[PDB]
Amino acid sequence: GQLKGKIAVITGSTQGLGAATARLFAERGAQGLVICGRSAEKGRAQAAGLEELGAKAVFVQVDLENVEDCRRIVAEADRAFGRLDILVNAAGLTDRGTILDTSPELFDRLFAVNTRAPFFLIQEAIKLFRRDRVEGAIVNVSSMSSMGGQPFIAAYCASKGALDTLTRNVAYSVLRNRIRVNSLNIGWMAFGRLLDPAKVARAIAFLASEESGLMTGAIVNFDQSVWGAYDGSPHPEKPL
Repeated sequence: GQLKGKIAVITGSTQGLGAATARLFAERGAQGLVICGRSAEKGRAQAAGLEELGAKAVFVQVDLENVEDCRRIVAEADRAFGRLDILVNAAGLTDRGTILDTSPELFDRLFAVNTRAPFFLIQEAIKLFRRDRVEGAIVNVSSMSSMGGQPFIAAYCASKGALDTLTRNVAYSVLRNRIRVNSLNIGWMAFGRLLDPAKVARAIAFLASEESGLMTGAIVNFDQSVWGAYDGSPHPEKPL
């Protein structure tokens, strides 16, 4: 019942968190889902799975580094369903590198998928929300690393900090539109365990649904850790 009648785009949805999210959305009555990713086969398999749960599903084969592919995703929601209600930016790359050895190519892929793709998916979703007078809801999946984070993922952490800033900027800009933009800042996914995507999906659904009311611009930490809290202040064992 919770997402009855709703049309959603969810990225990173051929597997992992995006697929878990799409499955939950269908289980909760989503009318139409646009899913996307690189693998045609996994995409086709997920779409048929979503249909058996009750959602019309469209799969879009994409490379999120390509801004035109980003635009096509949202175009496909309009093509198939004529409207959009929800965008969930759940795709992400987690390529590693330190400040010393990260290549420009690696830096650029991280920003392209983790920051630029959300930017242009958000751009397109808000154009549909405005056209059809929809109180849209956007959920960005960011990271616990977004404040500063770990030396082995320098560029990755920066790409997520950019996303948090963007979440707040966009939320502010569309306040009077009643378009809501919130972030869920997650730990590492599958005591201490890797996070369960099915439970993460539940938090996303909250933020994507009427249950979170007017909430917008929130940065919601989701992890068994707490920014600025510790037993002793963290520091490296060795010089870099």
